[PDB]
Amino acid sequence: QVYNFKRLVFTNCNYNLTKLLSLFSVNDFTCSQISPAAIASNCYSSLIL
Amino acid sequence: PLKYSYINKCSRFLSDDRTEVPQLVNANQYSPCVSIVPSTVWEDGDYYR
Amino acid sequence: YVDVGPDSVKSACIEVDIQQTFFDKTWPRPIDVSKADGIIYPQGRTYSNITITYQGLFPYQGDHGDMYVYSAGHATGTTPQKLFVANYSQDVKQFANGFVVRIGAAANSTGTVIISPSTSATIRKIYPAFMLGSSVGNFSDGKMGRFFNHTLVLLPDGCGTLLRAFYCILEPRSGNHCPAGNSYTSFATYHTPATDCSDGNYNRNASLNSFKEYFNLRNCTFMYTYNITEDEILEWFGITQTAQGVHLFSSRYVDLYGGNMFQFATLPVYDTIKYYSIIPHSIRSIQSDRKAWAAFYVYKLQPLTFLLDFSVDGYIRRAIDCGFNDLSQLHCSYESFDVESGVYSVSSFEAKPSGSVVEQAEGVECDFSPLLSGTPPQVYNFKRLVFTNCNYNLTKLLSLFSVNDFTCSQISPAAIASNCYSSLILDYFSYPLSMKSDLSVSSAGPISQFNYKQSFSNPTCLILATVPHNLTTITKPLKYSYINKCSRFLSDDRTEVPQLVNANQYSPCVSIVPSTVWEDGDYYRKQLSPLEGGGWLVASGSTVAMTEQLQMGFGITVQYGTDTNSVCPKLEFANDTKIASQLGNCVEYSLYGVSGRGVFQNCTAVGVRQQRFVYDAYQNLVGYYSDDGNYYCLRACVSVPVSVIYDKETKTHATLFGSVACEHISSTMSQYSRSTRSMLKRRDSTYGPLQTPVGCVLGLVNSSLFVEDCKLPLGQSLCALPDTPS
Repeated sequence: QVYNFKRLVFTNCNYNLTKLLSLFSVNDFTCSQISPAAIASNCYSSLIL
Repeated sequence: PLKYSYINKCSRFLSDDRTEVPQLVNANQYSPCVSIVPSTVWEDGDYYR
Repeated sequence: YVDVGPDSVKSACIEVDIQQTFFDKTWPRPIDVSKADGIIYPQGRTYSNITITYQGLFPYQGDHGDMYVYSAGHATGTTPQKLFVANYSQDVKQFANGFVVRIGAAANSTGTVIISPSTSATIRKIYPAFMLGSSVGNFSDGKMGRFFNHTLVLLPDGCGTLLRAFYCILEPRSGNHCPAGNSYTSFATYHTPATDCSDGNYNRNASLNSFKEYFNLRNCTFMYTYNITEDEILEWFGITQTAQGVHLFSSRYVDLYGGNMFQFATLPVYDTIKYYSIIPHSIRSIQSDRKAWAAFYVYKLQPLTFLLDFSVDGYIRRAIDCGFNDLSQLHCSYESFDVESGVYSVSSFEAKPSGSVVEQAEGVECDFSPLLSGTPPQVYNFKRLVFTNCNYNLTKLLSLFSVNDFTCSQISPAAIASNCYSSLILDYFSYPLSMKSDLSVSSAGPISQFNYKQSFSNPTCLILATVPHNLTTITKPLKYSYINKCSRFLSDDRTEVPQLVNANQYSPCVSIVPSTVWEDGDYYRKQLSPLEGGGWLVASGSTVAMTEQLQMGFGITVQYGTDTNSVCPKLEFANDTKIASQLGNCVEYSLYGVSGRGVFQNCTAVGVRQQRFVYDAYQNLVGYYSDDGNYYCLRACVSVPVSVIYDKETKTHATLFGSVACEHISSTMSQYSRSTRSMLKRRDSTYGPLQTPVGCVLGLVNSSLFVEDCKLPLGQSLCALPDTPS
């Protein structure tokens, strides 16, 4: 529920987010302060979902 | 989910029974009100204290 | 969940006896910021032999910290006994952006056994245990420190060589001296050297097992473990929390000798910590073998800024807490640990606030005087007064009667008097006390049925009271009366329909019934017009004999505004300090919503009279006409300018308070510009302030010497000689 959120902290690991995109139909994609393409290609100290 | 649910209010009554303190959720934090709200809202407009 | 393993079999716990007075020791340990004490090394970057400014969470320089000491429990002869521990279990603290600790500080030295100082045993490093969480409260026995939902356990196991972290839920045990059991005193854990920490097989589960005896794990989410080796050299350890989770810092992993702290580990737990406590622990050693343990310290982190002296090896060796004192501030302003000599400007004293002063219109007064004269109405004929936008004191109003019934619905009777509402409404009528059983919004009686009703859409009240012998303007009905029937006969002259009284309304039958009922059981009828559908109004009533003092009833209802609550119990400083004026200090004020801080004084008037606010050409408020008819005027407030003398060659200093004069100067400051004055006090704790032609100074010494150039001149003929060379 909107007040019960699950969180995943990601460190030390490799990803390919388009694999995840294939799993769902996306009806809204908006990113603030970063292009969506860049956030997919950027490397980080952490990724949080 | 049995129903999708959300909290549409979160505030604390002042001990003097005349005023009330609103509690907007903090960034990256659970609202304090989660401690009383059930895992789903049983009926629309339900409230808890 | 996490495979923590089976819980302890027995429900019983070793009894815990609080011996906290044995732990009373004075041994504060201030942060020597110039030695980088407690300094956490910056994240992801390093530097050469250059120095920089830096902002982050650090311990305050003058913070002497909190001290904790662990000790052996009771044991006698060659066997263990009940536990003797401090009251550490009750020490719940507000978690506040992390903290750091000092451990092994007194290692490689000697002290006392503490629980049995009558030994003077040597002391060694011992590791502390802690508990963190978002909620705390009372145990079933009313004991302090109970945590709820999920908690974080920081527990060393067996020897210091093993550290385990746990995130679980704790379940109270019902055994003897156990959290749920009613013989529970205080939670504690323990270690038994006789079998624990064996040289060829250290008991890796020792601490945890004694832990399990008091709590059962119930659903665990996290568990981590760390490999540690023993070393009596002092170590630093700290904890912080961010949106990425809890972070763990230590000097041990990287900087054994310099003490710089590095992010040793991190936790997936991001649940906000609100409370922090320390877990008590005791050693089950043989009485003759009890070993004293080194004192342990804790320091709280704060969002401060520092100069950092980095070594070419990248280690922080020295640091400057900018806000500690004026000198430190200058160092930060010059980004250097060696500022050139001279006189320098420093921030002024803020002065200080006083009790507030507020003026606003008073006396509006919610009407309530009609109740005190004439004869009150029969309960079906009750009279109503509506009040909005006005000031009241119902508890004063009710002291005019003796109250024999004070009740309400959906509001406590006390709360309705103190609560503000958009409106206040009062109904009043004569009412004998003999009928009091019939007066409730829920009553089965004829009074609720036909005479008076109150809506359940608003809080309501009912009051029965009687008239004092000193309310001679109040008069009484020949008999008390009420309607005990009200119905309309249907036009077919056989069917009949009862008319229960409408909430907050007169019964329809009041139109036929007389202002009082002349006799018990009197009844009346009225033919109804064809527009009414025909039929007959029918009503009847009953009476109660008049009494020596009038007996009365009242109804009260209120409406709470969403934002329209204009009716309030305002009092004109009743039971209050009379804040309306001061002669005066630097009081914060509000004048009909105009606000600021300043000194008011009873000065002379300038016009235009009664326009209240006098202003400057820059629109600064200048003064005020009070509604007590006196002009007062406002100087706002002033600050004390400050500067300091710095003698770099001797590395000493002295100060100047500007033009303030020593009448307003004191050994410590109540205002104040900075958290300390102690650097001045290093020599000036023994001397009074001195006046000069510029103004009052500290530590300047009147030598009355004549010198051509001091290189520190204060202007005028004033001068400031350096202390003579070594």
